[PDB]
Amino acid sequence: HGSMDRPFIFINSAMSADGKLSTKERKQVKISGKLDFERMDELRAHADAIMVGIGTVLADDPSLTVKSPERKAARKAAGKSENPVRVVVDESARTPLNADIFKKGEGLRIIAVSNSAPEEKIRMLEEKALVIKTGAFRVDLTELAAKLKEMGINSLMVEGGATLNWGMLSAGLVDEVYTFVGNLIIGGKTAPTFTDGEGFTENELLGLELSSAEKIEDGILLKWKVKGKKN
Amino acid sequence: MDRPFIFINSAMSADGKLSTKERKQVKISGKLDFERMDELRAHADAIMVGIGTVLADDPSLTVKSPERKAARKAAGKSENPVRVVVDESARTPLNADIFKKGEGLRIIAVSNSAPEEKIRMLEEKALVIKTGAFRVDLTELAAKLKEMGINSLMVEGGATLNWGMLSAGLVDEVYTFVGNLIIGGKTAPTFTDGEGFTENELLGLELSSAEKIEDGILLKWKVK
Repeated sequence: HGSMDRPFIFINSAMSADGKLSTKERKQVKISGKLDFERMDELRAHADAIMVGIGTVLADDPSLTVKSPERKAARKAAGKSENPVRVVVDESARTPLNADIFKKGEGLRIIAVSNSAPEEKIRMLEEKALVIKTGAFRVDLTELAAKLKEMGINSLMVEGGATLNWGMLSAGLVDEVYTFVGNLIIGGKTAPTFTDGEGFTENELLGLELSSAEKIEDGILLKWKVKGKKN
Repeated sequence: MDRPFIFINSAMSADGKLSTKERKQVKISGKLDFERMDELRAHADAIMVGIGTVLADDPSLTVKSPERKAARKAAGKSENPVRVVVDESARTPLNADIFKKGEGLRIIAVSNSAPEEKIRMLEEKALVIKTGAFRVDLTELAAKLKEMGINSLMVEGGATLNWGMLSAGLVDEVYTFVGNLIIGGKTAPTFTDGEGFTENELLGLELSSAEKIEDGILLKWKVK
């Protein structure tokens, strides 16, 4: 609520015991069971916005809607859209026009693109969404986060992918990290992990503090507070 | 045809990395996790590590505590459990710390393709077991270790070996100490690399326990 130039930002992901979001072929798998799904749906309902990378949209085509009719009703009754604002970090404006983000649910859609993105594709996405241009080739996530706060977003749920999570963590933007660790091994050197991208060197490691650990169904939910550069 | 009890033990970051994108070791475990690992090493008959770990970190794989060493010795064991390197092309360095430090049997498991001149050099310092064509045959290796008296085998990592052992169906349990940090990097080694399972071949686990230790948390998983 106070003296930031960005929303409160938290990452929520389900991952395998070896730290994967999906297989080497980037196919989505069952990690969460129902109770973790239920908790995720409650977090979505209390967030002002959900943010996802373009990679996740192309692979999984998620709607990013709140599922429970009652959570939707409650948000509406309190004067909010049924769904929080849905944000795609999409450098080259590749978000498909028939994506499920656009088919399902009421609410504001934002596509954050780079200044290099082809103008013809931006124009097409402007029919269905607000398009924010920032950064040259990589989307400037610090700038994007400023613009979201400025428009009223105070709670921003980052729903993955490996690249986005790296973007947000390496720019210093994340307050907290929630990992539901499921009861499986996925494997694979090229399988997306909870944090990919460039990676930190030994001197720029990001410190965390364990806030809680709670067994849920067949896995365990770990919650971490982000502290900043250890060095 | 038969095998030791096999368990993997590793420290990893919150995002599942063993080290950085440059394969440089970092502080994940604190002292109490170091202590627990040392106790596991002392009760194991053997420790196994991939060649990748030997080249990157050059670990000794010794038991550190003088008292755990003494207790093993008192019970008629070598001070250190048997040290095994899975090393398909016989690249284990001759001045590796596995060979400089401590008493005990060293085994280099190599493939039948490995250059004979290098095998002969390693045979001066260790028992060399040949199996498989290009990849080491881990099922066969595990049979030969059981046969020579090893009933408890600690797998101490490398993203590649861990994949080898898990994808061949050889692992009974998995111990992951999850440290309070983010390492990041698409090319940073994870707790399981290699080929990877497809959506239809995912390896199921059962959570056995979860215990906070210092600033992280130790997860233990039963395989399958």
